[PDB]
Amino acid sequence: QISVRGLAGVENVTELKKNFNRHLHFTLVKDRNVATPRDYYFALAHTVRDHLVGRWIRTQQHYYEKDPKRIYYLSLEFYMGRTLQNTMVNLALENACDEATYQLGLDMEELEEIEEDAGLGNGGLGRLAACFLDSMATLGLAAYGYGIRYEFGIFNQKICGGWQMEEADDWLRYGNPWEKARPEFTLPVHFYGRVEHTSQGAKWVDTQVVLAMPYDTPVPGYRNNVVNTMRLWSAKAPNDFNLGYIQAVLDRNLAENISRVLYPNDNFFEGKELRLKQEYFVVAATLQDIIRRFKSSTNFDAFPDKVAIQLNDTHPSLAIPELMRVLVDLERLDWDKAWEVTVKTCAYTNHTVLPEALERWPVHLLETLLPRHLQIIYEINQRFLNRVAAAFPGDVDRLRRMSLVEEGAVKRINMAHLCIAGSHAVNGVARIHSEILKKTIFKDFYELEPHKFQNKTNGITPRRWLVLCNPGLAEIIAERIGEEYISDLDQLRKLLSYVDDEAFIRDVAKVKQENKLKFAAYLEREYKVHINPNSLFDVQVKRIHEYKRQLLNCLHVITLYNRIKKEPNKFVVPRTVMIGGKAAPGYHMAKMIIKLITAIGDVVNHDPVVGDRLRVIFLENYRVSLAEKVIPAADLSEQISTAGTEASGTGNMKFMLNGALTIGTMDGANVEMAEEAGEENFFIFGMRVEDVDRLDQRGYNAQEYYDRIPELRQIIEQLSSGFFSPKQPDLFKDIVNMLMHHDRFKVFADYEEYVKCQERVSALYKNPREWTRMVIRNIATSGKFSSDRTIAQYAREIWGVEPSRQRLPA
Amino acid sequence: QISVRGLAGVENVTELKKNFNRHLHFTLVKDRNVATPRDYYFALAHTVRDHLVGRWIRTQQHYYEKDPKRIYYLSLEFYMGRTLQNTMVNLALENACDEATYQLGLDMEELEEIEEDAGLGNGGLGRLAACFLDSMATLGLAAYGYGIRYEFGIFNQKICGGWQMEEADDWLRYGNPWEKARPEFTLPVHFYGRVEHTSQGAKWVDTQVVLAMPYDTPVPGYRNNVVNTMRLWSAKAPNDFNLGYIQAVLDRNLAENISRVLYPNDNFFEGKELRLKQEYFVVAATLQDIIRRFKSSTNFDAFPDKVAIQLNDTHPSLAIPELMRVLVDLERLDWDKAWEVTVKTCAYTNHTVLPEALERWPVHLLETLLPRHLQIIYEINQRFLNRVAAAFPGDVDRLRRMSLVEEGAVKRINMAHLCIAGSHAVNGVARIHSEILKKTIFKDFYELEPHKFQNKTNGITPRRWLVLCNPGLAEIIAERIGEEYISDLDQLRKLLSYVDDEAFIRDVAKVKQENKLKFAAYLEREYKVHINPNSLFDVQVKRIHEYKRQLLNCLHVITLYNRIKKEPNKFVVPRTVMIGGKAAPGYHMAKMIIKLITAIGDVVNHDPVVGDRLRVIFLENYRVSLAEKVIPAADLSEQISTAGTEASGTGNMKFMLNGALTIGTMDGANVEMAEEAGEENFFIFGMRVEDVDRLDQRGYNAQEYYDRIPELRQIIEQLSSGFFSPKQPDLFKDIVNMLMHHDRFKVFADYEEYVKCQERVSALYKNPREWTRMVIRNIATSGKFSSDRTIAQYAREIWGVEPSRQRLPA
Ligand SMILES: COc1cc(Cl)c(O)c([C@@H]2O[C@H](CO)[C@@H](O)[C@H](O)[C@H]2O)c1
Ligand SMILES: COc1cc(Cl)c(O)c([C@@H]2O[C@H](CO)[C@@H](O)[C@H](O)[C@H]2O)c1
Repeated sequence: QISVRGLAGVENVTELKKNFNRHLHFTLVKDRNVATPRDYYFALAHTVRDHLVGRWIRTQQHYYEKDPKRIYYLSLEFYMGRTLQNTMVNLALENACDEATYQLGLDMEELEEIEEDAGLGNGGLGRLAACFLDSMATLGLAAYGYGIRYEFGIFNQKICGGWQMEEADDWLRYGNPWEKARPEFTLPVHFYGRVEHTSQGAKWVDTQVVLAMPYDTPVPGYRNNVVNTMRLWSAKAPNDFNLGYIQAVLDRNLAENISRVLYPNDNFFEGKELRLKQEYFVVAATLQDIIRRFKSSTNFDAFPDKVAIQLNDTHPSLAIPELMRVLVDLERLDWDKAWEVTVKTCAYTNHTVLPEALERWPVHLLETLLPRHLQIIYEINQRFLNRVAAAFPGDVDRLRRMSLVEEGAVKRINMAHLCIAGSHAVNGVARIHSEILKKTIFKDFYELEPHKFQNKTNGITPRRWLVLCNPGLAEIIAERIGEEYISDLDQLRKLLSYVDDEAFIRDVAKVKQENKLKFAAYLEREYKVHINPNSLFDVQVKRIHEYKRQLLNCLHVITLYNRIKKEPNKFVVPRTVMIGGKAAPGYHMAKMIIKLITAIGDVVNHDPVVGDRLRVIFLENYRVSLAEKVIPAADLSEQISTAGTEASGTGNMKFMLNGALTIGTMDGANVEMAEEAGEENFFIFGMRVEDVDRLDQRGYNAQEYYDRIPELRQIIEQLSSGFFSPKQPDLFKDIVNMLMHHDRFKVFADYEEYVKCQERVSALYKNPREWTRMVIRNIATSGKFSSDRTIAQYAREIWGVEPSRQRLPA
Repeated sequence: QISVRGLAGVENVTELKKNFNRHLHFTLVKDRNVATPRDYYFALAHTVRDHLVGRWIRTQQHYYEKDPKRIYYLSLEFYMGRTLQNTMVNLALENACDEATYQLGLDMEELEEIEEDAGLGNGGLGRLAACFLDSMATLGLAAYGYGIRYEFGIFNQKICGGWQMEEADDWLRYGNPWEKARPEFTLPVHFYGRVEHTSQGAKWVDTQVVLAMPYDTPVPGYRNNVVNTMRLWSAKAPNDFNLGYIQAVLDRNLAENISRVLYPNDNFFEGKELRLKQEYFVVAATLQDIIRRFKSSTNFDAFPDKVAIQLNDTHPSLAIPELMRVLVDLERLDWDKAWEVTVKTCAYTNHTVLPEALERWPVHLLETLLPRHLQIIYEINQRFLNRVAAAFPGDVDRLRRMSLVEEGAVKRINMAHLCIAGSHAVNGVARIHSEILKKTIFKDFYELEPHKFQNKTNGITPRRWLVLCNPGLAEIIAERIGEEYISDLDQLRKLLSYVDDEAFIRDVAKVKQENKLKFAAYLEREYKVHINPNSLFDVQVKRIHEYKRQLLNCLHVITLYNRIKKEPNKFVVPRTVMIGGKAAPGYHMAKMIIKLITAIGDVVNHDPVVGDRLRVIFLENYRVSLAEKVIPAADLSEQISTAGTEASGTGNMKFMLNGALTIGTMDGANVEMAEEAGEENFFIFGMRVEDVDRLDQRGYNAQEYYDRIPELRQIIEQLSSGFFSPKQPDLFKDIVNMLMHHDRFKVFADYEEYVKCQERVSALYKNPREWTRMVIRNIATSGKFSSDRTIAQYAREIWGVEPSRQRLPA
């Protein structure tokens, strides 16, 4: 049908059809008479998977023969979403499969909806790892993603009575056609035990052993015939485990629990033993695999020349003392040489400045679980602090501030400090964030080793986040400027010469309208909710968090409702306000915010006076596959975190690429987005980081705002009195109390500017031609935010490898 | 190479080779450079599996269109062993695959050894179910095996310091290429809860739900293109299960533990709740599946015409009250009609008379776990006892004897009584056993309903137990009488006309010698043990049990050793005494017997005076795949249970078919074996059932035998004094005490006759020509013991269906 989806040649379509029928028969053991849509999905998935394997085998053979420097991306999260369409896109198979399935009497889009998301992440950090894998393969890097194969990913969110309910994400129930179990490459991982000191060094003995079994998933590059590997470890008990008889077999579950479930916290540290085990499990198995592959090419001098390890936040920070452990205890290298190798090998990416999100592990936990690692950490600390003392003599407070060991009621290890000490590069994820790191939490470290600190602004892959989810837009762009932009997103700048092109303006607006119609139909079919497709689609989708200020959005929504009720017969630009995202199960305030949103909808959506001028919808079970649907349909992107709190954001970039305008604070990547597009083409409001600091020094008093803004007072009175909860008048008392007395994120402080900025949004939307021209100016300048750019910077500035756009032979 | 292994045509070999290479590439994602022997096994398994699927789909389509009466074989055990060679045999693919693999530069026998046993059984009962599935498919019956997919089958036995050690049988670690998961046919199973009585009947409410997920394994008939199904259920927690968050996900293990592990007890009842859950789980899921298939053909009058349910012992006895529950509570049939349907549908096979092996479930367990089933059982009992009272008025003791409810300190349900009451047929597994049932434990029931009681003598499949494991013998037989005997074993009678044929005599003896050489080489390669291949191979392989009297064998072994030590320079027929089998982990005496056997070997095998005239070897990890190796190599089969204790035995039949002579008591199927071959061609010794009864009435005094037999006294003194355990002189005190004071199985009573009979064995072995002629007379009369005969009898006399040897179109 459309150009960017590739060729549907007679030869290919015929071959795809027969292999589909072969898989249906031999693989699924079904015939067309008993086959269900799910069977048809799996037949297609297996058929598409077949096209990967040849390229997969020859890619890994190529790396063996050429022996390039290998990049190991260590992450506790890989938020992959669905794989079928992505594989078709990257292999140029989409139109051929569409044709083949059509001729078999099947609708491919219907089959695509059957695939479960691989929801092995919480939000931005997990999704970044996924975009990164895509970009590294597209840039021809010898890269491996290493993580955990969670049996249960991020929970499925149900909304019941307006409340979030969690259910297990049993994503493997029907099987995963993409993965290949590699039980032959199973590795032992050690826990507990004790340290013995011998004549010939330290020994870690009397340990409990858990097996790490790898599962490999192919990661195709965009039409370059490169297929890299994501290797995810699964925990297995050894066969002599606890070996009355029956209970001993049943107790195998204890060991295998390590890989059972993803901790469902976004940007929040939960110091539980099981989480620590997960973190060591991935690190220990990965490092053995790395060293094995390195030896199969004695001389560890060349280790950093052949290996780079990227730590996705501090979650895999134990890689540092584990590498030291292996090099010192097992390979018998002296400390100094081992340390040199470790530092040159490891690099660390920080994703947050929120105190509650930073990993600080109780010493007593590490003492029991990983006794040798604690000793190594202590030794690292001593030697590091000796360097600090030499550089800043007599500065005793600096010594306590920089220590990896934090003193107090419970002694803790600051994992970020460990990461900085043991890495040759430390980066933030957006320019403002990286600057904040150097000025605040890592200031001391920056002063000691300024060369270590870098910025690498985040990005998103234009394959998934444009071509896949928005083929209509990708096509109208390709009609003008060709297909090259898909792997060179900077080329979208060429679209600036079309900002006054009446044909292009109409087409851009047409694509949006179609996307909005498709999504409006999705909502009625799957959730029985009615929306006006001509309204402004005002969307905030992201994890529920106080810092992300879904509450500020709520206040605006209520303001709009109150203004309508005050002047019913006055014209207002119609809006559909969509808010979605999951709350961590233990995060009470976030769960309350979800209830507030649904409660507002319950009043707003049923008020006859409002009509269809205002609708408030909570988007249930927000996840990668839902993002791919809602983002192309959005007109307005809400990126309204308190300045200085959102390290980057990546959802913001997805909306920009897909033709939404952005209302946002100057926070994270928003700053660079506005810079690229021009501030005139962005809806910027609110305090800057400097203004937040000024308010903190003075003392934030929320009552002041309540006293001076009558519209804000009305809302708070409504919340308190039970306007949005008539049967439970005090339901939102916790929310009001927080807003009035202990709001860390200054919701009230940005309220006035937010509401005024929103008025300017509605004004522009009244002029469809000028709205669309601003949209074009956004899409045209979104190039910087391709993860291809991000990965190229990591490659050149951290990993010391050169990206390659060259095809491998097919 | 050999005729019975089928044709290796150019067309087939070429196609097999390319499909092997296809699977290696696409399925395993390997090339020849990195592939291991295990990879080669899986490529072959997948290639052979491909040949099943077409036949599998069309068989099940055939049953849908023809709608025959369906046979449901319910068992908690299916002791399947390896599947690859069996599939090749039944599909006539063996020579073709042998050729194809040879041309690829691979040895197929080497690849065959890589497959894990499906060890989902303990011994004879589990292996009978497996032989039965093979025969039902070969006889064209619409049969389904239903069981549990245990994650861990029978434990792997290691011998350490002469002691049995258990390790988990992680048979699914590398995957199972034979099974097809069918998550779409998942069914709910209910536990706990309570019974509510409404206006419209009883309701079982507030239950805990466990999901039953089926896995289907194909069961090919012998060259008839029939492929039946073994459906095994796996336990899955529902997604809202226990839905802090993390613990709730981790607690899913509780529900999934149902299908985790096989209870490793042979012929012994362990009344644990988890076992009861397993028994209900299989029954509940199976019955829903049965009824669903029956409806998809309202009128349950025709249910028994379209459905037969065979209960493999009392393990699935809950099928009876479960069927009643469904028919009465859910389908709203009146009691009497539902009962009529149930009785006509169900039939029960008993496999034991040992009191400790009979299932008697505490009422309090059933009360909590299955409250509605207990009520139904009580109602069944009341109505049954009313019939007894009417038939035998005033016989109050009969009423208490026949009750399904046993009174005492703990009230129990006698599951055998439940089975008899609710089945139209009750059978034992050998003529003597079935007679014992009518005369002893089920006497009262036989008097009330004589028509119910039948015999069905056990059998073994001649495919696995001759063609597969002994191709050399199958071939020399086929050379004389053709190939028809493989599915018509009675044809082996034709071999009686070859008993004086000098060529045949030489060939029979040659095949045995080759089998013995192959097994002697297996022992050195895998276990580093040295044996004399010219010695008499004296073997007892079966589960370790007091009733099977491995101890009597031990006494004979020590007798031989003592006699050699007394007269060293006297000639004795050299023997290799092989004993193997697993002890249930909680069975102390059985574990002690294993230690005794190894202890005897430790002395005997290292005494220079003995030389290679006597060797005692404990065969480690006895299992189906090992049986296939040792049985063809045996000269003498030890079948020496106390008369009246071994219901049938099936190992006995395997040895007979494979050219071993039998030393045995007149117990179980031994009686019919001796009857078929002629008592002159069997080594029968010891008490008959009647002699055991006489000794019981008089009182068994072991001291009497000790006092009157000096050779026996010497052995007991040796055991007591620490001759076989110098470092722990009192090690075998428990064994001696049992033998002397509380031996339920009268080991001493059969000692003299056993030793004398063994002398006659050695005498015959000295004359190789007459040994072999007796062997021929055994093989020639083994026809009755084909499971094809057994299944044909079940079909005609119980299930009311006619067997068919007709091919389905290929
Ligand atoms: C430990 O710090 C974390 C943890 C998690 Cl799970 C996470 O999603 C992020 C997010 O990581 C994303 C990727 O860098 C950023 O865009 C967001 O600003 C940031 O909040 C940061
Ligand atoms: C509950 O009674 C049982 C239980 C188990 Cl696990 C078993 O293997 C047997 C054996 O079942 C075999 C098959 O009928 C017979 O040949 C043997 O004589 C018998 O001991 C009987």
